Amino acid sequence: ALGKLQDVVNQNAQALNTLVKQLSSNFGAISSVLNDILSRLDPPEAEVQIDRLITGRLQSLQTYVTQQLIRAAEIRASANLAATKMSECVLGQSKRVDFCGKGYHLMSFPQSAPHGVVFLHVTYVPAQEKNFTTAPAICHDGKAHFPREGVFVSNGTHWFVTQRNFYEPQIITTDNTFVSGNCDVVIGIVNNTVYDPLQPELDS
Amino acid sequence: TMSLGVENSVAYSNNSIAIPTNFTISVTTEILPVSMTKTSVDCTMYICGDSTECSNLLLQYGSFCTQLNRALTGIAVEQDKNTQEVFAQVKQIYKTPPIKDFGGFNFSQILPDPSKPSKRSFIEDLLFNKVTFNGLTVLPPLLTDEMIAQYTSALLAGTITSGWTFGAGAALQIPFAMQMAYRFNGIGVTQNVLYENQKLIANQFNSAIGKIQDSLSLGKLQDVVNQNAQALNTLVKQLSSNFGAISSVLNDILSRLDPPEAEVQIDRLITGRLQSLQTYVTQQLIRAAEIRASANLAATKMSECVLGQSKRVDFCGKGYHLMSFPQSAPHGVVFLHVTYVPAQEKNFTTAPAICHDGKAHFPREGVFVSNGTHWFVTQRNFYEPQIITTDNTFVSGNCDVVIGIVNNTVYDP
Amino acid sequence: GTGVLTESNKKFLPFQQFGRDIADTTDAVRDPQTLEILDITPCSFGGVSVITPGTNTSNQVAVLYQGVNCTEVNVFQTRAGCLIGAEHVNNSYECDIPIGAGICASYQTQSIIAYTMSLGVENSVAYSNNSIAIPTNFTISVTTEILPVSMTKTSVDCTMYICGD
Ligand SMILES: *[C@@H]1O[C@H](CO)[C@@H](O[C@@H]2O[C@H](CO)[C@@H](O)[C@H](O)[C@H]2NC(C)=O)[C@H](O)[C@H]1NC(C)=O
Ligand SMILES: *[C@@H]1O[C@H](CO)[C@@H](O[C@@H]2O[C@H](CO)[C@@H](O)[C@H](O)[C@H]2NC(C)=O)[C@H](O)[C@H]1NC(C)=O
Ligand SMILES: *[C@@H]1O[C@H](CO)[C@@H](O[C@@H]2O[C@H](CO)[C@@H](O)[C@H](O)[C@H]2NC(C)=O)[C@H](O)[C@H]1NC(C)=O
Ligand SMILES: *[C@@H]1O[C@H](CO)[C@@H](O[C@@H]2O[C@H](CO)[C@@H](O)[C@H](O)[C@H]2NC(C)=O)[C@H](O)[C@H]1NC(C)=O
Ligand SMILES: *[C@@H]1O[C@H](CO)[C@@H](O[C@@H]2O[C@H](CO)[C@@H](O)[C@H](O)[C@H]2NC(C)=O)[C@H](O)[C@H]1NC(C)=O
Ligand SMILES: *[C@@H]1O[C@H](CO)[C@@H](O)[C@H](O)[C@H]1NC(C)=O
Ligand SMILES: *[C@@H]1O[C@H](CO)[C@@H](O)[C@H](O)[C@H]1NC(C)=O
Ligand SMILES: *[C@@H]1O[C@H](CO)[C@@H](O)[C@H](O)[C@H]1NC(C)=O
Ligand SMILES: *[C@@H]1O[C@H](CO)[C@@H](O)[C@H](O)[C@H]1NC(C)=O
Ligand SMILES: *[C@@H]1O[C@H](CO)[C@@H](O)[C@H](O)[C@H]1NC(C)=O
Ligand SMILES: *[C@@H]1O[C@H](CO)[C@@H](O)[C@H](O)[C@H]1NC(C)=O
Ligand SMILES: *[C@@H]1O[C@H](CO)[C@@H](O)[C@H](O)[C@H]1NC(C)=O
Repeated sequence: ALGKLQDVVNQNAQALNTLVKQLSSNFGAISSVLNDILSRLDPPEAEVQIDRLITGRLQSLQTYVTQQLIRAAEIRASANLAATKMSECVLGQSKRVDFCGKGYHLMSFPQSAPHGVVFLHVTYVPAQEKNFTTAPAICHDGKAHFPREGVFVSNGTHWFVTQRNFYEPQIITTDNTFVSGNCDVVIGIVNNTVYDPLQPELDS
Repeated sequence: TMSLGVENSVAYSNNSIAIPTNFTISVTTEILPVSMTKTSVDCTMYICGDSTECSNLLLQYGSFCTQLNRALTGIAVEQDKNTQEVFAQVKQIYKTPPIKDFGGFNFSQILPDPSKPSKRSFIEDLLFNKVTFNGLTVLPPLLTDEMIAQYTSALLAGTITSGWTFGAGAALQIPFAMQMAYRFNGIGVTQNVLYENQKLIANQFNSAIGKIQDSLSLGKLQDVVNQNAQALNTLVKQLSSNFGAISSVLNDILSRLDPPEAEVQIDRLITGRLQSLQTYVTQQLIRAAEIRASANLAATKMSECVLGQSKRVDFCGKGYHLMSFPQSAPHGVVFLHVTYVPAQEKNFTTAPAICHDGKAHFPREGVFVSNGTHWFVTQRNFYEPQIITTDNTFVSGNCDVVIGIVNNTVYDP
Repeated sequence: GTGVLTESNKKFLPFQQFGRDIADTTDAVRDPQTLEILDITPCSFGGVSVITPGTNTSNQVAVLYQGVNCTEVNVFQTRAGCLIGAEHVNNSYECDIPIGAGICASYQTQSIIAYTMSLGVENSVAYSNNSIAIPTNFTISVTTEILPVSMTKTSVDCTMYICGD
């Protein structure tokens, strides 16, 4: 579960261990211990070997520092991404798909972790589906009616208007649909009746 | 001196608003690198090829060879991961339905062609045709181009038959005309615009696909390929340098000097070649970091541009983004972003509110525009004037407070 | 040199002798005893990769000689290289131990097998111009996303590291 953070810690430890171990390499010198070089050889001779050791160790240090700089750049990119998620995922809700966990994001909770941050993304995922017949619009009195919100469905006998992300059929009314054009334009319009809430009040 | 573009001046005034009366569906092609060549160099063979004495002398320097082999291997594994993140975002390999009655939209150019030896779509074929042994080897990518093609076709089939739903949960079939109605709702243009003009939109989209095909018929990807090839060729060529040694060829030095003497020459060559190798590895690490940023951007676009819809401006094409279609390409991904761009604007006189009986009415959605004699309320991204009524406007406050309120009548249904 | 000596299909011009390659390596040497324009090819080389399931599960392993013909080395040929010790199975599964070129290995019924990864199950969508699937229920799921943020604030006293007092 913690692969990403454990890999970071292991990489840093490996870098340090390699750097320390480099001290023992001869690098072409008679020995990897500086005092042994000083004692065994004369100063004029010892200078060459010590210079070779210094060259080797400086190259090793430079390699370590370059690796550290690159890895720190990668971690900075990760930290910028984490800060962006903290801002757009915890302190708010995000419309960005798959930015804040699979599904339609609801919220997040941050948690600290050694050298990292762990988000718990709470998301809403549709579960069960039913096949319905649908048509873009409904013509009632020669004028097309389109849903204000959600889509039209049919259970095989009657037409209803339901919100897009959750089945909750309701009677089609002039308060749920708006009129635009006539039946002669829309492709796939279907014939039905749109109930008028106002009519019964005036009839009685 | 460069022009910086054409000059323009907007006819701005405190009571003038331009409303678009027509629209164009434009498909733009955005190309992104995703992965690079998986190189691998054996430091021992590159530096001291087949020379036991040279290998022994190199051993002194310690773990330089090991950590170079670790860094290059890390780059290779990261490249495989980049491909995985960018493409393998669909749980289930969908396939397009046998009957392609997508509301008149013709996708045949982007969908796979079964007749080809590799199930790639026409655009993928054009893209593929567009882009073109001493210790160095190339490790083949984990996913062959055929599997990349399968993944892109699955993403595309889901985007066509299920919209964004397959991004959230199980792919929910939905007629393509209604899917575009949803997307038009997303950009703010009421859905009736789509149905009332489905044929025009379909023709515009098909023409856009044809134009993209003609345009393709790839600078960024070729740039990556050329840069990696250049780095490899430089690394290979460095082997010919003397670095102060009598001769670049190690074997000649071996048969030229006694072991004690040849030691100095071999040390000079080893330092030179090791420095060159370190330089190459650092350059590769940095360029691979750049490619990881590019591949992460590509994954983000795939997620928020294909599987969904973007409200982010200019992140997904230039315009009111409608949708996207992925396509593979050698070491990269090409997006066809379908966007809704208004055009054929017209000047109208505007006003922030309208007073009927001392009550100030404001539009629920859309703005008030007059053709000079009458006032109407119209959606902001299209010209659909409608009579001003209590249903289209909500009351608030009174006439005095607002600035620029004009007098009119609000019809009562 | 050490290589495979093979008569060159390319022929040196009568003056041409002892050519080199772009890499500066000896591409071909004209036959000294009897001019034959002999070419040199580096002997096959590659990387050995030990594909092994966790030792706790089993100690059985397979070997991948990368980018070498199986002849040069139960051997299975893959674009990645030659795979020795692994059984080739037509059935596809989810990639477990990636090998390359679409080939993945795993440990299953028990031995090590190599195969082509499936990429996931096939699911055709029942699309049609008047059919829609609208969810009737939902689920609230909590997923974990782990991000590195900082790395150890190391520092090195270069003078003391290089020189031991
Ligand atoms: C929906 O109803 C309308 C009328 O309410 C139908 O329109 C009829 O179409 C036929 C065939 O052209 C004409 O002969 C009739 O005169 C039309 N009716 C009217 C009132 O003009 C339409 O066909 C119906 N569609 C469906 C799918 O049931
Ligand atoms: C909106 O613009 C489109 C094209 O930008 C118009 O469609 C063109 O209409 C002309 C008629 O003036 C035809 O000659 C072209 O063949 C049409 N092109 C296409 C691609 O269909 C459309 O008429 C415009 N609509 C309005 C209301 O102005
Ligand atoms: C979708 O577009 C393709 C090409 O853009 C159409 O295929 C062409 O079909 C015509 C006959 O209808 C042939 O004469 C051409 O040679 C075909 N071209 C290619 C490249 O195959 C296809 O018919 C279109 N389909 C729809 C439904 O519009
Ligand atoms: C502004 O729009 C109104 C609304 O249609 C126009 O008034 C109509 O004009 C047409 C002729 O163009 C007449 O047939 C209608 O009887 C008019 N109806 C009403 C309610 O006035 C008006 O002409 C338009 N003015 C301009 C300058 O475009
Ligand atoms: C809009 O109409 C209102 C009344 O319907 C106008 O208010 C009048 O303002 C004048 C100038 O101060 C007063 O003398 C009147 O008594 C006001 N009318 C009423 C009913 O009190 C207002 O001026 C009109 N505005 C415009 C721009 O035409
Ligand atoms: C809808 O009908 C198709 C017909 O092939 C079927 O496969 C599918 O399972 C149905 N919907 C659901 C939710 O099962
Ligand atoms: C849907 O397509 C079928 C053919 O597959 C056709 O008979 C029917 O009229 C179409 N209906 C609509 C609304 O497009
Ligand atoms: C609006 O008026 C300005 C006045 O300069 C004119 O330039 C512009 O073309 C007009 N708008 C349209 C859509 O014609
Ligand atoms: C707009 O500005 C003009 C002056 O440029 C002024 O006469 C007019 O009253 C202003 N109208 C509104 C609604 O602000
Ligand atoms: C390997 O060698 C065999 C015969 O020795 C040959 O048939 C085959 O094509 C070779 N394959 C490769 C990849 O070199
Ligand atoms: C896979 O099936 C083919 C026939 O399609 C057969 O020739 C081959 O031997 C099978 N694989 C194995 C490992 O037997
Ligand atoms: C919805 O699903 C939950 C479990 O996921 C279940 O307890 C509940 O009864 C379901 N609701 C309906 C109406 O089936």
